[PDB]
Amino acid sequence: DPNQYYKIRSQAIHQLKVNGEDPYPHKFHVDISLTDFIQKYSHLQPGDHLTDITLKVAGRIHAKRASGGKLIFYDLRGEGVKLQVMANSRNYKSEEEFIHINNKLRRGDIIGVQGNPGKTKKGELSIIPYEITLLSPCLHMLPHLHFGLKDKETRYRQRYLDLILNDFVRQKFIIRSKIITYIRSFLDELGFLEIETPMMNIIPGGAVAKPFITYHNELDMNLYMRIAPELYHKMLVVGGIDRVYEIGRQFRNEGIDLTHNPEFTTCEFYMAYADYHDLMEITEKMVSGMVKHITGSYKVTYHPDGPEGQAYDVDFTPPFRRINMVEELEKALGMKLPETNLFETEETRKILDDICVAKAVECPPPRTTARLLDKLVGEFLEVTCINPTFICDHPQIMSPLAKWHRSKEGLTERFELFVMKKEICNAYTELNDPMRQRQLFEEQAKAKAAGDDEAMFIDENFCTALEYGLPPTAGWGMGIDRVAMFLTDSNNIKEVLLFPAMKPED
Amino acid sequence: DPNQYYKIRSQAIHQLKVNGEDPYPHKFHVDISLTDFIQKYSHLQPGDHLTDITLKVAGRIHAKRASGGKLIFYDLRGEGVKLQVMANSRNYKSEEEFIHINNKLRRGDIIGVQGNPGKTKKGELSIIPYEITLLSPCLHMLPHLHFGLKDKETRYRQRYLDLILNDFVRQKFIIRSKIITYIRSFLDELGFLEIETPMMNIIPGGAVAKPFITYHNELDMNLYMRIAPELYHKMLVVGGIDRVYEIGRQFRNEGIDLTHNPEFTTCEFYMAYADYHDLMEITEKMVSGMVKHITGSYKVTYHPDGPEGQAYDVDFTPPFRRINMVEELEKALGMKLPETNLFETEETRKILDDICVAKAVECPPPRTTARLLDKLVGEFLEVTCINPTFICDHPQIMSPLAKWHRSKEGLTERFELFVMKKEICNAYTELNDPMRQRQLFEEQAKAKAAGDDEAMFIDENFCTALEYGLPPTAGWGMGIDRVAMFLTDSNNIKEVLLFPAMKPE
RNA sequence: GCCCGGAUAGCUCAGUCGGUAGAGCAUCAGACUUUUAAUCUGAGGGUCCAGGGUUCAAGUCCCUGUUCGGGCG
Ligand SMILES: Nc1ncnc2c1ncn2[C@@H]1O[C@H](COP(=O)(O)O)[C@@H](O)[C@H]1O
Ligand SMILES: Nc1ncnc2c1ncn2[C@@H]1O[C@H](COP(=O)(O)O)[C@@H](O)[C@H]1O
Ligand SMILES: N[C@@H](CCCC[NH3+])C(=O)O
Ligand SMILES: N[C@@H](CCCC[NH3+])C(=O)O
Ligand code: NA
Repeated sequence: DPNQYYKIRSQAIHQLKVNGEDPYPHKFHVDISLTDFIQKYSHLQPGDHLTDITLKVAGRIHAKRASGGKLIFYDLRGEGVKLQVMANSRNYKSEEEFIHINNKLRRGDIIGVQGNPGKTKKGELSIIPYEITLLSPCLHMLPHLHFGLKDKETRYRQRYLDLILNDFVRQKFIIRSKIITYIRSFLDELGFLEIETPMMNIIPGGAVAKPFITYHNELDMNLYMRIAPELYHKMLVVGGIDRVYEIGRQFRNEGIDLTHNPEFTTCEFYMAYADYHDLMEITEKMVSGMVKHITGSYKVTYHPDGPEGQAYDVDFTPPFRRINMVEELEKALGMKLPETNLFETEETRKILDDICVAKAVECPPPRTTARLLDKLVGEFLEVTCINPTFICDHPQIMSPLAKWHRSKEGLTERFELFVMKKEICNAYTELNDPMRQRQLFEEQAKAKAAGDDEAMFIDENFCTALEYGLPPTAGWGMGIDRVAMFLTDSNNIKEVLLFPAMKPED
Repeated sequence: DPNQYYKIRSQAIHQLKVNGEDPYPHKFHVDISLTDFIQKYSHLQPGDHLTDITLKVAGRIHAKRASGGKLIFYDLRGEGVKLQVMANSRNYKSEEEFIHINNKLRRGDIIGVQGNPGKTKKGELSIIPYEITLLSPCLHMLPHLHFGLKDKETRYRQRYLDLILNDFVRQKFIIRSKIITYIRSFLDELGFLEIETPMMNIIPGGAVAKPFITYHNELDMNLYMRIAPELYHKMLVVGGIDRVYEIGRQFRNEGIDLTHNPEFTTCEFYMAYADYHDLMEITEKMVSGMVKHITGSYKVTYHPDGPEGQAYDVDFTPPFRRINMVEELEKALGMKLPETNLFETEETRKILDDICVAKAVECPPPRTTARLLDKLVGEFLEVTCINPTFICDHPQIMSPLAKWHRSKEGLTERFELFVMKKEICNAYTELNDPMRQRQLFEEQAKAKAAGDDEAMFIDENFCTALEYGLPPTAGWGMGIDRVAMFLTDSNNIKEVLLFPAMKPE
């Protein structure tokens, strides 16, 4: 019964509390963890009893078998590993205490065992208890579901239940933490300095992404949540710290879907006296080392549409394949499109749209050249990016805050890393020209951010900082969630998030 | 004058750009870092000139001086280091580009020099330049003062200028980063797991504060920003992860002063099958190891107000002082305050009132015994906690989420680490009882509806999580900003914050 | 808003030609000093999605609907 069981258990616990039987002791001394116990006392043979050694462990019961009136088998489960407890009356303190403690213990209870190691006749590492102490009773029902919980609605809304019933989520979160730690260690070894930029920006920014508007009553003014720490990192680089990095949280006021969250974690770093070609090797080394360290090898098997779908085997050998966008795109399209310098020309946009219509592709109602190309590169180039692949310089239309090409015309010095036909690493070459940056900010604000409103989306403080002299520097960004999904074989962003945002019920 | 200088420099840069030459080169092949350069070539005898290799360094000019018309001395500052360059016509590429680049360069510009290491006979390490390349001109005029900019407004609003002129700011930020790194490493080697709890909640909860309300567009709902990542950690512990930790940002809708900020960073961990007395040693080892590893010794000199005032000396010797709150309060007062058990409602209120009137402690909100006794313990106990000191066994009605004392009654199982008369970290013994927890949450909700503003609402998810069974756990929380303030001899939070949130113009 | 098929113990489903609701899972009680998804025995558990007509007798016919899966606006 869903309701009657809770009421009965609550009444029993209240009765225990009434007659001087506390079910919530303040302290229990866990001498040894379950993992250490299993590692140490696994050398025992079947049917042994190490009566000399007595240790204290604690854990949550996951099963209760009644082989008789005086023999009860519990299954403690902690640290992701199980351990059987064989409660026998003859080895307990007393028969009365044995039958008293066994009555009050059920599945899911948090208990503390104090006993001697050994094994049964069949052979299993078990601790024969001398005195079982209840630590935290479980009032609610714990279902005994084989193969784990499968309803993908209480797994995300009740994460503790998912951790209790399912065991792979702990491995997923451990892998995510290990990824974060590896990134921190690598960037610290390279000499970077970890920083913490403000999350409450006065100016929202000329970005398309909707900001989370917040009101400050003491200063009676509107604060906008952080979208990217880019401007503050570049300000610090102007200040003198040539290498900065930050693995922080960015908030976006967009919808919630399979692979999108209102808040997410991104690792962003900026290094001075470098460029995208300099960061290509760094990204290669970091990604290959992370794949080799988290897993056991460079090979990773991913299921983009669940286990029942197609399994893709990617190889993370350090020599990633590098393809330049325009030379590869023209080949993939099958025809050579007009030169890059004709980006602004309407004729190039019309002919490119003719190509898209000829190849039967779909484009957003805005028919700008940026949309057409981003669609062309996303459905003829990244499709062949099953293995990790570097996409080179992109036209100046898409990336505003990237310097022009060293030799080519109208090409931003930037690169992207595509794995599993998805974008994980983006790296630009910072624009240190104050006049060009000012013009770009003004035009970006006037275009969409301030199309029919006040032109305040420009950051005068950042332009003033750039006026003081920014060294030739290069940035790099990483979406930690995407890498976590790729390394944990997860096709949902909610599988790698501890408490993902969900639509409220009722 | 600064406007005229900006106009002239902007015109000069436009003239530079129009006639082919590019004042913003795309990439400079920096070969060797400035600090490495100094460390490697400090062995040079004054007067040597290694005219056999060429190294390319980069930096920012901060002073120029022409010793005639052929020799020009610059001094680059990079990673907080000094490299004096003596450009001369003889070793340059040729005279014409030499005079051209000397006319083009000014003070504050960011340049890159390719040359040969050496040292003048005076004894100053230098790099003889073969070709000086200008990387980023400085349009504005850098102030020339031999002490660095001192106006607090200019220092905080323009942090890049502070880093450019002042030198201790970089050291302060490095110390803060090392604090965070040491905490992370210690907690990781203890076996903890780093987690990322949501910063947006449907309802407020976690600690007494005023939340930042935000509106969600797609889903018509108000999200309250994170105040403390406390409930989610306990839900995770219920899930099965015994040890968790998180160093993260918390947002508070208070005012802005020299100590408090709208946003700050704190480190919070939770350990299962432990208690506050178990954390009393862990946090002591934390603090002692941090101070030893960062400062270099166990003794710190801290100025409570200004570098010209009294300079207190705080010793972080690992055997800290553990003081009982009630016992020490009685010792300071002498008179025996009636026992915590009775709580003597409407009796001890008068008692504390006579103490505040006689002992002369100001009582702005005289309501409730909580405010009054907090006032007494502030004016009589934490004033002498120069060295780090644990203050344990606080009254129950102080803490709404600390388990009751096992031996005593009416006392909560908690301690606070007071260093330099300020709390840095505190620990709690978690209340795993679901019925008590629901009762206390109901009291908090009643206070929030009428009686309090910082109280939380009823979080039914956490109530269900506690109903599912929470082990006996202990929580610990430290304010990173105050530790950074103490370890960098800073009396203002804005010093340890990269971009402190000042009031607008 | 048009149309198709279901609505059964705490959960998943048989229910047959209408001869009164059962099987499994779950809970509880009992037996079983060596089990491992513990093994049996027993009990409670819905009052047939709601209202009706029909039938000797209606979950097991028909008529109005609500809900669900939806095929469609
Ligand atoms: N709403 C969102 N939810 C999750 N991840 C996001 C969201 N918006 C952006 N990202 C991630 O942000 C990273 C950088 O994206 P971009 O700013 O477009 O370069 C990528 O890894 C994206 O997946
Ligand atoms: N508005 C604020 N700005 C900065 N620090 C604060 C603010 N409010 C509280 N704190 C400090 O942050 C910490 C919060 O409590 P705890 O994390 O338990 O130490 C304490 O050190 C507080 O003094
Ligand atoms: N902010 C960028 C980093 C690239 C360099 C910025 N110019 C990102 O989100 O990845
Ligand atoms: N942030 C709390 C943790 C304990 C949670 C409430 N019992 C502290 O450091 O005191
Ligand atoms: Na049965």
